[PDB]
Amino acid sequence: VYAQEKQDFVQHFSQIVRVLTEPEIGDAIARLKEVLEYNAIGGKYNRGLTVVVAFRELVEPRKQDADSLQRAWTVGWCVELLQAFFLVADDIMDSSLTRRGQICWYQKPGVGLDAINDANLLEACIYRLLKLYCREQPYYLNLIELFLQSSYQTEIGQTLDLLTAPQGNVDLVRFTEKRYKSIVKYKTAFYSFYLPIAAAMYMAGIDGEKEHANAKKILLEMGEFFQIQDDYLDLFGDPSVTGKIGTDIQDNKCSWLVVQCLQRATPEQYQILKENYGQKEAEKVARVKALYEELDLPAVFLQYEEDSYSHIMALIEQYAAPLPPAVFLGLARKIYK
Amino acid sequence: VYAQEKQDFVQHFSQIVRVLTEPEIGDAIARLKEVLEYNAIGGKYNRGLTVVVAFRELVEPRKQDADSLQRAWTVGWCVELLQAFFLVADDIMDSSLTRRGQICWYQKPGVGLDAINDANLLEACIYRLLKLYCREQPYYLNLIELFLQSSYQTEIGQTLDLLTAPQGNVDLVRFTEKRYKSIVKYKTAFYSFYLPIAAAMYMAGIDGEKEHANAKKILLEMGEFFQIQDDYLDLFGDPSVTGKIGTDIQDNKCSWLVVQCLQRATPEQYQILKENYGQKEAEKVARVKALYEELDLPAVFLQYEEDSYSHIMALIEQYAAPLPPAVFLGLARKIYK
Ligand SMILES: O=P(O)(O)C(F)(Cc1cnc2ccccn12)P(=O)(O)O
Ligand SMILES: O=P(O)(O)C(F)(Cc1cnc2ccccn12)P(=O)(O)O
Ligand SMILES: [Mg+2]
Ligand SMILES: [Mg+2]
Ligand SMILES: [Mg+2]
Ligand SMILES: [Mg+2]
Ligand SMILES: [Mg+2]
Ligand SMILES: [Mg+2]
Repeated sequence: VYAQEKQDFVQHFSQIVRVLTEPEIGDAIARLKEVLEYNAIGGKYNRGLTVVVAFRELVEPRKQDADSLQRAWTVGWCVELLQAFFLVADDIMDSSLTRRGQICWYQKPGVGLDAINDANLLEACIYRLLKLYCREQPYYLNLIELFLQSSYQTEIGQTLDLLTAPQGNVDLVRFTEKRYKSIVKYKTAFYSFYLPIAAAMYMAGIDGEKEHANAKKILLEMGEFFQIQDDYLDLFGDPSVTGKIGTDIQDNKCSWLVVQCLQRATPEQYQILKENYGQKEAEKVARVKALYEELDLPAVFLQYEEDSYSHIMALIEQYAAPLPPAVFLGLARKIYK
Repeated sequence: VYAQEKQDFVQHFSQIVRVLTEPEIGDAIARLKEVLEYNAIGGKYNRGLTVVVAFRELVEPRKQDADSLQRAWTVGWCVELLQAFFLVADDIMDSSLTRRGQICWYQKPGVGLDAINDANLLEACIYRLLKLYCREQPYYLNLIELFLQSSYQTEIGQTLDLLTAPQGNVDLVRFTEKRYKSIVKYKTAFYSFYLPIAAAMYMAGIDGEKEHANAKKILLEMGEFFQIQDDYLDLFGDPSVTGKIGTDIQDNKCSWLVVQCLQRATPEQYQILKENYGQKEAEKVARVKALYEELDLPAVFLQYEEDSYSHIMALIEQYAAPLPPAVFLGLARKIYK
């Protein structure tokens, strides 16, 4: 329901940094603090908040002691660190300029490609926090394996993203709905909303294969919507709101936009896209955006967001039980705002 | 004792690739195969072999069935994948040219910074293999935590390496034996020879804190020698033998060589080093190498290798028991060849 819930979560960031950043390695620990502060804050915090809210909804308060509550927000901060690790690396590989309303970490003079190792440290912080706070719990190994498998799935999706988007090479024939759906399932659906709810389910003692699979049915589809919205906003969103500049056209990406464009384009329009996509020149990028506008892709996206919301609601009705519907409804509220 | 042991280990690489590389993600799995083939072979295989040899030495043959033996070489291949993950990233961050007798993976036209994700996939492969082959064993969680902690320690050391070696900035005052020893302990000693023997000890059921600490006393010192030898060879080794071109001078690194140089340099020689270190120009690099030769650093290294070997032998006498000395002696043989 709340942004009070969100402020409560964000208030724990200082404690997470503190415990991660306690003589010889001192200079390295300070750099770690600097990487956490720059890269783990400044977004919307929904993924990590979801662990806290879901956990509360799945466990009776007569079991939610101070230590249990702390484990929940710590694991929520683990999901945030996973996102941070991945975005630092992604921004390098995507040649991005800005993120979360500031220059990308690797663009800072003085950082550069050393951000590669800085990302690897954020990943390590997840397993440090799990050891510090969850090691005696019955779900500990489940949580470790969930984070590891989520990361491997995300990495497979990144591979697909990058292979389908070669620099210097036309790849329009590969830009199909079928390829699109596989890319986004792996690169986004597992780690965005499946991961945090699955984590909360484990923490609540819900470890059954069937209940995880039913939750997955809902949550992967939510994640696939989230990536389509991300692709729309790359070009049509306001960077003062999104906090980042889009690069998909210049990067030759298999975006939902280019897929939808190809589905509707005349042969003449196909040649316009072929001659202008996947190139650094601003005039060429502008020609693609004009094509997308001519083809009313912003309206196609509006219709898709309506159709998607209805579908996800129907999946909640099919697959939520025996979990409280509100577990999924509050996520849907935030995602489809 | 053997290179027959080594050939037996290397023969299992095809099986490791096969099991990692079994429809939608097909193109990504093929890229994975390509990354494994290019980056996980072509070195000396001592780290991974060590798991196999140590395991054999610590477990009675009446317990070494076909499945036990397979787990051992699989975990040895995990140590090799850890090395591969780290070297792919290191070569980017160090601006390296060649590795293992070929162009660095990220230097390949067509690869570039996409190697960032390729490295992250090699890391993931370690935990995939652990799950596939060790998940029902009593040491499984121990092995997972050992690989995770080793990786975090290595990453802290990489941080220190990179902070002490800023581009464009003189950092001679920081190049002290005390800083040197901290850098190499973290960036190399944990993951090179501690990790494989600790893994074999866990697999053998040797999980005691004291026995691990005693093994660590020997193995971290072996690793610190190995890094000093690596630093010597960066400049004095034959790339036809080492399989890589050195970059430490141009990269402004806190190498053992520059540390030893600073200890012996006159004020005049300090200014020569200050004016020439940490810069891309070949003529400047040549001036540093001439200084090191004038100061007889190759002889200082020869004397150090003798002194170090004797010290490591004395630590074997102090700390090996109750493990067979041969566990450490065979490592020392290979390292100090
Ligand atoms: O627009 P962003 O945030 O850069 C993006 F959504 C970031 C992103 C989505 N899924 C992943 C997975 C790993 C790393 C970054 N990811 P992308 O458009 O690059 O695909
Ligand atoms: O000479 P190499 O192999 O590049 C080196 F030994 C590689 C290396 C040693 N320790 C690590 C740890 C992580 C990654 C690479 N490592 P470096 O001289 O860069 O320090
Ligand atoms: Mg991106
Ligand atoms: Mg991307
Ligand atoms: Mg995007
Ligand atoms: Mg290097
Ligand atoms: Mg290095
Ligand atoms: Mg070196």
